[PDB]
Amino acid sequence: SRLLVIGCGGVAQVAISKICQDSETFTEIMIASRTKSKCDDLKAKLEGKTSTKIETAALDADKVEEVIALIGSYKPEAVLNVALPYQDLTIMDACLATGVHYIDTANYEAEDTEDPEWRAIYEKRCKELGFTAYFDYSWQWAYQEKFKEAGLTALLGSGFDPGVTSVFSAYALKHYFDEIHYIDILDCNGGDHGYPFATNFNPEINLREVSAPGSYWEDGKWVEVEAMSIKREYDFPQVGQKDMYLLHHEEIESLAKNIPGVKRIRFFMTFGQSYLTHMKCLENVGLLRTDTINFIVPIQFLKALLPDPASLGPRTVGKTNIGCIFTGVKDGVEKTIYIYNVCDHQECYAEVGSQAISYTTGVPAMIGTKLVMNGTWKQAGVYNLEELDPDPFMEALNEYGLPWVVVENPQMVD
Amino acid sequence: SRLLVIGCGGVAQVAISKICQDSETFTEIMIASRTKSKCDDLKAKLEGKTSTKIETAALDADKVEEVIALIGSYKPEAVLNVALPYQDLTIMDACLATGVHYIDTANYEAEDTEDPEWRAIYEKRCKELGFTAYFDYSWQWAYQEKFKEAGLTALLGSGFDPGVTSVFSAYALKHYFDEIHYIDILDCNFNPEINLREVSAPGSYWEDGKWVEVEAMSIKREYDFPQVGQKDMYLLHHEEIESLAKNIPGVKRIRFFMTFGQSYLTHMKCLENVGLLRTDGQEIVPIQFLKALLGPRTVGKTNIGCIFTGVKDGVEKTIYIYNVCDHQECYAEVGSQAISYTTGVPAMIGTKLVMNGTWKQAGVYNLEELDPDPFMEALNEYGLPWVVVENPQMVD
Ligand SMILES: NC(=O)C1=CN([C@@H]2O[C@H](COP(=O)(O)OP(=O)(O)OC[C@H]3O[C@@H](n4cnc5c(N)ncnc54)[C@H](OP(=O)(O)O)[C@@H]3O)[C@@H](O)[C@H]2O)C=CC1
Ligand SMILES: NC(=O)C1=CN([C@@H]2O[C@H](COP(=O)(O)OP(=O)(O)OC[C@H]3O[C@@H](n4cnc5c(N)ncnc54)[C@H](OP(=O)(O)O)[C@@H]3O)[C@@H](O)[C@H]2O)C=CC1
Repeated sequence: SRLLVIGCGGVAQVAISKICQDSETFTEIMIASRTKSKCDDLKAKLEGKTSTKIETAALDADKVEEVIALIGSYKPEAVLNVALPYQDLTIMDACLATGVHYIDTANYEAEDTEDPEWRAIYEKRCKELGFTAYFDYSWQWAYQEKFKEAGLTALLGSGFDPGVTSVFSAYALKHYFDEIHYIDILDCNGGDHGYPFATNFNPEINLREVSAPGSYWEDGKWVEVEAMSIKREYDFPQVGQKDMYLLHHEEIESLAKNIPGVKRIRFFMTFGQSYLTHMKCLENVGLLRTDTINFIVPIQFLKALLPDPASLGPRTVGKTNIGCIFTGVKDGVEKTIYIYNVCDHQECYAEVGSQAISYTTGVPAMIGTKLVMNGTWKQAGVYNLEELDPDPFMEALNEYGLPWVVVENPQMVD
Repeated sequence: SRLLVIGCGGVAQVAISKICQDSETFTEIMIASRTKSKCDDLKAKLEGKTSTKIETAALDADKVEEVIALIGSYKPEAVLNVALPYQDLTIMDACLATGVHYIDTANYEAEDTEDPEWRAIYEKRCKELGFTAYFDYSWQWAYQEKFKEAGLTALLGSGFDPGVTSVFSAYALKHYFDEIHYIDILDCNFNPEINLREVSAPGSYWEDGKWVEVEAMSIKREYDFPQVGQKDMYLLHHEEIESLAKNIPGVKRIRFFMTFGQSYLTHMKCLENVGLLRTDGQEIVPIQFLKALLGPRTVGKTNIGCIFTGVKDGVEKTIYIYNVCDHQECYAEVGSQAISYTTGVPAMIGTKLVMNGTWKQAGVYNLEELDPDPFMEALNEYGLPWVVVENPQMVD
């Protein structure tokens, strides 16, 4: 009934709104983030439409002392981290210090990738496991023992992917298969903002997607490849044929560990050709580069010229479809299942005033938070969603805005 | 034997390089431009490989007295203008004042196209002639009588196009035809404002004593370029159409086409989409932020030439004269782009021919008015060998 939410961007705004819709679970919330004015505007926008009591504060979640002081002052039962993944460990340390629960949506990656202690563990991992993405669960899983000892719950990656995709996996394994062997996670965004080119997020993340090496997991080994070197096509329910490429994703790591006997796990994402050409163009004229220069570094000078940051929410027309195709065995017989959710952009902006990218992450975040606090998912330790009972989550998904679909004998990627 | 060179960008870098390779004609040269640092780096980079004595200076060729004081001080026999077209009139004035010769590569375009008295001249022209390009020869042709009286030579547009494309025309008229009727000029392949107006300015050509202006890039064609292949072409307006229509007797139609790769046309369309070509911290204009951004990675070839259709001994005849230059043999020789190379060499030849006596004629001239022969032998000699095709393939 008393919750502290850290961060106040797109995801947070959806998660906070859905939270105020279930005011009987959440009687009081505190919205703290780097720029307090964002917290205040959201409070303004929400106050009067909910019975939930909303307080706000400025907070630099990169400083644990500042985070601890806050928990100490507001006294919450849990902390929902909807800030950046850079703050994961700091917020987790404070939760342990003050004995409150932790929920987030993205795993940890250092903000400064030149930090000596971070490189040493990172480089060692690049040599041992085989994949070189800057983020992974190693740092957060390491809290397993201290959290279990403090009787604290740490629910990790509770958005859509990661998050729901793991809930889909657990659900599939509990009701449809005896053993899952192949998991292909397909993320499709078929929305049209109306502009020739525009970015939904921090424009440097877009650069990370198309340029970072892509990787997957196959029979106990990570497999890394040249960025965007694996292409495919799929006819997405309610959207259509879309070109999709294999990228690396957080959940592949937890899934490979938690789904017994699993043989291969891949994650693909859609990329329209105009978008792809628009961005090898921008990176060719070096407009995405970070090399500071004078006299302003460019990538964010571009951020200035591009369309309003978040004012694509009212403009965007289209749909997203994120799901998973499972191949496994039930009663000694091969079986394929596809579970997905189709989210419509304009329904998202009409309801909470955001795009579907924020919506599909925000809603699962609140549900993950609800189940932890209401007791359903309160277990000491650090957890990824596939390790918990999927049932109450799948119900909350139907109840709170993200109904799902299950298809037996679907169309395969290959 | 003594020359003042104004400007020190790409073209100038090539030109001076070529100039120093012929030190028996050019004993000492002076390299002066806005930023003296480049003049010095170029000077260090060359001297020791040449016996030509090299001096350098800072000069804002926009102020006429500063130019005159430099000419009076350095006492050169001629001035090669390889700065921007904005400095043409300023430099020609100094040349006339001090009695020295003049050579440039592009004709005049005012730097501030909003300046009142310029526009009055400009618009009057737009109404009479029919073409609206900001640049034209009228300004410089006006100097004809004064230069002739001072016994001075002003050679206009001595690059590839204009320039060599005009030498090709004079050559074709002298050796291959009795009369040229159709001239089609074909140019095949770091300033986005030049590229931007290149793809957006109205296109125009000349036909039967009249100019015809059309929608920008509304006219497309394709041609299989010798040594390069099939490429896409669009009709653009170009300087030499004006001089040729005046100087090629009986010519009936003159057109200019330029190639535009699909890869380039989209890059251009992408940049215009994210608003990087716009013109408007809250004190910046986009297109100039873009210039701040940008040798061996570049691979390819250029092919610039002209297709003439005419009459010789009462029979229609077609001729194709062109030059093929490859980017790296020129970057391996003088360290530059093929665009600067194909303009740099013509810039020197005209200068050499003007002051060694070959082309010294009092007055203002475009290249088609002079004997093309010494210029082409020179083109073969200094790096830009040409080709002649009888019965080549047409356009249309
Ligand atoms: N499938 C999934 O599950 C996905 C999950 N996500 C996750 O959700 C988060 C995205 O939120 P997103 O909508 O892009 O959020 P935004 O980038 O708009 O989030 C902005 C909020 O983070 C706050 N913040 C950042 N740094 C700090 C700090 N040091 N201290 C306190 N607050 C801070 C910001 O402060 P300020 O307002 O001043 O900038 C801001 O309010 C991501 O970290 C990402 O990992 C994203 C995509 C997919
Ligand atoms: N085929 C052809 O016939 C072609 C012709 N051209 C011609 O070549 C010239 C192009 O030179 P380009 O290679 O593009 O040159 P650049 O754009 O690199 O020329 C730069 C030089 O111009 C000098 N400059 C500019 N303004 C002044 C001034 N007011 N006073 C003194 N110096 C000045 C610059 O000084 P600084 O470096 O300090 O700015 C610099 O050295 C043009 O005039 C154009 O007409 C262009 C393309 C091909």
